Amino acid sequence: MNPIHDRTSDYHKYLKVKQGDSDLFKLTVSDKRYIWYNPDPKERDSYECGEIVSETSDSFTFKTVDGQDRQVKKDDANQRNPIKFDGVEDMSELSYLNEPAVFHNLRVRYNQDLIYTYSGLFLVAVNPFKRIPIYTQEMVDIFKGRRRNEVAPHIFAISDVAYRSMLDDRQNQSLLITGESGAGKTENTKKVIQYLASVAGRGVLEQQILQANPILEAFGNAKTTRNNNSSRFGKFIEIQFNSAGFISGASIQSYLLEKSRVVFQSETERNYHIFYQLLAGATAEEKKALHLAGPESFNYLNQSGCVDIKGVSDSEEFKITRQAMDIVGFSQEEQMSIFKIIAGILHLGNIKFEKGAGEGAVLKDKTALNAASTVFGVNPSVLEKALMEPRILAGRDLVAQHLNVEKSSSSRDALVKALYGRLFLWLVKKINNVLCQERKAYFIGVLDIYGFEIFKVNSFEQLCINYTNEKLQQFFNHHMFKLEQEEYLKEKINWTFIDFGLDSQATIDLIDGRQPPGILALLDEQSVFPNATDNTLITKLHSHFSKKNAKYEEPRFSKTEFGVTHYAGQVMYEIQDWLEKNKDPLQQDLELCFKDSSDNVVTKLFNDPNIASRAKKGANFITVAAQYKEQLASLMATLETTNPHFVRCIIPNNKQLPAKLEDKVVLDQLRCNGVLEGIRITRKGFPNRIIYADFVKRYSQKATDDPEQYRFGITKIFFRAGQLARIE
Ligand SMILES: Nc1ncnc2c1ncn2[C@@H]1O[C@H](COP(=O)(O)OP(=O)(O)O)[C@@H](O)[C@H]1O
Ligand code: ALF
Ligand SMILES: [Mg+2]
Repeated sequence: MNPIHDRTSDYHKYLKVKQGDSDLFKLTVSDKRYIWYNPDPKERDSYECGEIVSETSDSFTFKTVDGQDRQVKKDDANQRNPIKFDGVEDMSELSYLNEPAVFHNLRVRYNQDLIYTYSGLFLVAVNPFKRIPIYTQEMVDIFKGRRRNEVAPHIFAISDVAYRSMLDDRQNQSLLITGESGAGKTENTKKVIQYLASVAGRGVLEQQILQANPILEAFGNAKTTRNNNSSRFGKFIEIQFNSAGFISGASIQSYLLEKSRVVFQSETERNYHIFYQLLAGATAEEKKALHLAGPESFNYLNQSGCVDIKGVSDSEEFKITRQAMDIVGFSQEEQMSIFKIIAGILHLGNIKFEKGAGEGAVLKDKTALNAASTVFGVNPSVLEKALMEPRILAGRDLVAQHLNVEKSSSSRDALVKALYGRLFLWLVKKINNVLCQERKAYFIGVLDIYGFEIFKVNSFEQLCINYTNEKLQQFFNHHMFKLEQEEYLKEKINWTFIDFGLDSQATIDLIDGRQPPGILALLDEQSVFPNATDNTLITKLHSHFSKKNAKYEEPRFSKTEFGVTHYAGQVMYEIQDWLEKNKDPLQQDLELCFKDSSDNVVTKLFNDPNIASRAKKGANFITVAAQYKEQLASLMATLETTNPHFVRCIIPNNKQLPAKLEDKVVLDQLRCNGVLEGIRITRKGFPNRIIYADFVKRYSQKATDDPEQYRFGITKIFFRAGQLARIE
């Protein structure tokens, strides 16, 4: 029996709306009409259902939950849909498209663990915060080759539509998964990869593609206050296919990892998972060979007050990480080298600098220094000198500095952040060498960026993340509304322009603009000015934007913060350390020390120019900001060469709890994502069009010729959704 028609199947049980009863049938055939209204006009996102009891030519009168009757103009009313629509799979079918109506449909589905719903052309996914059995091999097989309208909403379905569009159109595709922090982007990405690896698979390669993930999550993910498994790097995964449509390989591009987390974490957060995995899961012999102990013994692990995550065993995860490294093909010596570096970082963090006779720092106890040097394979006298007495040029003269305690500690931190960041890039490079083995014919690119985030303290890391999220929202705006309406004009189909009111360009320009200069440009200029400080930097930003740019705020309550109004809301950024973060300095004497390491992995991190070298920009090294803007611009150029498919992940609440939809939290996301606007253009517009000549040869204007479902353009014929798909 076909699972899609069998009401006893797990497909029906977990992906279809449950059968209503006799009492529901009664309510469903009622002739009564209802409206969504706010009991408290100050709380615009809390709605109740009232019965419409009478009407005039221009008004409705309705009963409230408590009793009393209210009036409202017909043009301001948010009418409730007939309840036969509750649970509908595609919301472009609703008679009434308004905020509480769309939220209500998502709610009915979520209450019975139906997390996926279409909104016209894109998918909406609401995080369940629990396991639902809809990703087994048996589920994969059901979606295989099925068209969107033949099956229920699912991440698998949209993945298959991209795959078929790649085969039938011979063009590259992309799956763009949006969402604020913890919304479900990474979990959904994993399912897209799973599906494509199965439906287009032949083996070992497909397993290696899958086992790349645990390695990268171990080194690249950490507990933040918004997500227990937060991705602290962005990633674009290119799944590559041959001309026949079989998987031929994969390539991973990463985006700027949060190196600062290695040396500092806020209260309740954790460092990267890998540190806890090694300390919990190391063999008693490894622990002696690496001079390890428990987390509480290390400064880099004992400052947050949190060393574990509910429902996670770090010892079990370490076993998974190691099994992944084997399948991928990291040798046993390479693995030991990797953990020697992790262990050395921890030891470096334990070095305690103290004031000496004068202002220069000294090191009284050498225990931590010696254990680090042992595992890294470097000379401890050289390391010590490089940390506290690094040599620089003054003119052309060579002068030994003697750093104070604060500067010595900061330099040790820079070493640690460089070690960890370069290791991460090396891991990605090694994975890519294994997974990518053939020139591709086509690709489906899967984008999993770090999600929009706000904390008590927001720094340069959060500005880079949030800018990226704004750029991705504008790409949605561009393809859904802007490019769409421009086609209707060029083709004179008597289309009337609509302003959908979604435009992130002003904010994007405030951040990355070149003339006049934006925030990143002024940061770069200050970064190479020898007399610049964090105070001259914030003064410059206020001078250029305060009361001049509508997306900027100089706050009256602080002298070290500035505010940017993003699509997802206003964020206040603290300027402390931005110059040093943008320059990303590392004493050369530290690099010279580690170049002489006996370890074969440590030596590649400091001698491979693709990992250890930095591009020049005239007389200065390229800034972090300039490098990042360039990487992102290149991503966006690549996406513009694909046919994009969108998944909008929505977080239900801010507590990481299941079965708890919070009205204001969800509605804020639907508004700023442009979900309703996306539905309206899908209904009022003409998604399908093809040159008349190419239409006659497959399915000129006389030849080609229900009148409503098409319109004749200057060079193409335009169909609404419903017609062009239903004639082939
Ligand atoms: N479809 C899902 N099924 C089960 N758990 C999910 C699902 N999607 C999100 N998660 C839960 O939410 C958490 C955070 O989601 P994640 O995809 O890591 O966020 P981001 O959007 O920041 O990558 C996951 O670790 C998991 O606990
Ligand atoms: F925590 Al995320 F994208 F992994 F916001
Ligand atoms: Mg993630």
